[PDB]
Amino acid sequence: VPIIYCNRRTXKCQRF
Repeated sequence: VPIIYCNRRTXKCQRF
């Protein structure tokens, strides 16, 4: 159950 996400509008990989 990892917590690594990447939003599309944010273009990033940190949605903590």
